[PDB]
Amino acid sequence: KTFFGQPLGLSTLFMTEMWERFSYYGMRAILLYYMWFLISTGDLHITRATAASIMAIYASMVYLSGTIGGFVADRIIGARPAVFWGGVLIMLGHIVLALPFGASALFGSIILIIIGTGFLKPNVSTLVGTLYDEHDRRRDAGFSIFVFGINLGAFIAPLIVGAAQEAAGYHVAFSLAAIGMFIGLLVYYFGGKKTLDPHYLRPTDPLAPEEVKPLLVKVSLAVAGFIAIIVVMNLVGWNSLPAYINLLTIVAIAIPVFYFAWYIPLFIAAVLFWAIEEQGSVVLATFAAERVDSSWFPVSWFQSLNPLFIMLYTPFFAWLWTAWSSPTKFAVGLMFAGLSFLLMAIPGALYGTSGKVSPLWLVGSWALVILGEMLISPVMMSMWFLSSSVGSALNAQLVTLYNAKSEVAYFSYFGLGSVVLGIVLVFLS
Ligand SMILES: CCCCCCC/C=C\CCCCCC(=O)OC[C@@H](O)CO
Ligand SMILES: CCCCCCC/C=C\CCCCCC(=O)OC[C@@H](O)CO
Ligand SMILES: CCCCCCC/C=C\CCCCCC(=O)OC[C@@H](O)CO
Ligand SMILES: CCCCCCC/C=C\CCCCCC(=O)OC[C@@H](O)CO
Ligand SMILES: CCCCCCC/C=C\CCCCCC(=O)OC[C@H](O)CO
Ligand SMILES: CCCCCCC/C=C\CCCCCC(=O)OC[C@H](O)CO
Ligand SMILES: N[C@@H](Cc1ccccc1)C(=O)O
Repeated sequence: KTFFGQPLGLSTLFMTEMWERFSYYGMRAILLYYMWFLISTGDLHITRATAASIMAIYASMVYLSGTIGGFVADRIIGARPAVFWGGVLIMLGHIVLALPFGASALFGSIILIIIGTGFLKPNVSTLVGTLYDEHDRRRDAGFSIFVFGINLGAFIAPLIVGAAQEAAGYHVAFSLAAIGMFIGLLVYYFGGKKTLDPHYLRPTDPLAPEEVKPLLVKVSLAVAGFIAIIVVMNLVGWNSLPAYINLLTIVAIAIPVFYFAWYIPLFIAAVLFWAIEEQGSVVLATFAAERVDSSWFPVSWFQSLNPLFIMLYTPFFAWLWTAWSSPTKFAVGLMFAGLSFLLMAIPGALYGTSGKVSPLWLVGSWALVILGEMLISPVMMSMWFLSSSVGSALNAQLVTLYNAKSEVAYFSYFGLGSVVLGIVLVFLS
């Protein structure tokens, strides 16, 4: 009695992440459109460029938060309660958007989700490994099934939430995301008791008595330093929303710069790929709503194409690895990400940017970037959240450059630059 050949505990962790990814991507599939709506009603006083910049820096902070989440669970609270309380905060984040608020609830929702995802995301993957004794062949297979559940929830979420939004408005749609996380917590709590090791109800590497004080000093200096900057920024007048976004961008990018100051192309190639891939929920989401002949279905459903192609490619790629150079899998994967943007430059160049084009352009675009991602994933998970975070931090600046007038050039330059650097890697490798 197994779960696809794996310990039964995988089933609990499978579903738990599926429903968290459901709540997360269901929210993101309509959040940008929700901000557009708040702007159009005059409730939210920002530009569409800023709203899209917020989408990118949001994702950046979510993964940056995931970089330290493992530490807090391993040393302080425990992996199991970290997942639970992380899920609680996430559920609360979606509840906030379900309340009859407008722009006033956005910041609170963002913070709750960032902190919550930071506790849950790295620790649920940690718990997956705990199912396996140290040297097991099943381990690789078990994680792969786990990734499938992640993309499963990411697939059905834009379909369900997006349709719900179209029918019953935004607040109801955000509530379904909250319900999704609630389902995950239910399964996780009761399913976890049956299987999961009681060992991870407590931290596995608890702080030694002499470790507490220097840790306290470290976090206090950082918070004080971060507070000092914000204070200084306000005195000089750099206190607009884009000014804060810039600060977060600088912070997110400074961290790896310093980490290395204390693999470089491999990390850069990862950052650039994730930047392109993460723009599917921002730039491609904008393009879908403005340039696509899609009047017979919710435009938010385009967000399902990314996890759809992942689920479609994985059985094929499972062959390739058994059918027959780690840096080269980054070199080519980045070229495919660049080709996906080059493809998007075509309909605007051929038909102009004023009208509407086929949805098949987006399908082809995602088909290429996911093809790139298939090479990326097989090639320190805290660093995995880091390259992802910087890529999104880069997006927070680049994404603002995108509009109907600049569409063709935007896709062309970043499409070409990505391919070139993929070839630059070919020469270096
Ligand atoms: C919210 C929906 C789930 C039902 C929970 C009911 C109990 C209320 C509060 C319990 C909080 C304690 C946290 C439990 C925990 O660390 O999670 C471990 C899980 O694997 C099983 O214990
Ligand atoms: C290890 C991490 C430490 C690195 C932190 C470095 C931060 C130093 C300075 C950041 C403040 C500048 C960002 C704010 C800003 O310029 O806003 C833009 C403003 O011109 C918009 O009108
Ligand atoms: C690997 C080869 C696959 C085929 C791809 C070749 C096509 C790539 C780019 C061609 C774009 C043509 C679209 C029309 C165009 O650019 O004309 C614009 C300009 O002449 C009019 O103002
Ligand atoms: C691994 C798969 C690679 C994907 C290749 C990229 C696909 C190339 C072109 C896709 C869309 C072509 C247009 C189809 C169409 O029906 O045109 C209608 C018209 O409205 C065009 O805008
Ligand atoms: C590298 C990221 C650090 C961020 C963590 C945020 C938490 C800040 C302070 C929490 C530390 C307090 C925990 C101390 C503790 O419970 O252990 C002391 C006992 O001697 C051991 O059980
Ligand atoms: C085999 C995979 C897909 C192949 C993708 C190849 C596409 C490469 C470039 C496409 C777009 C070329 C640029 C067009 C351009 O800048 O013209 C300007 C427009 O006339 C208006 O700005
Ligand atoms: N699509 C990925 C996003 C991600 C990238 C990198 C690290 C962590 C998460 C997921 O849901 O898991």
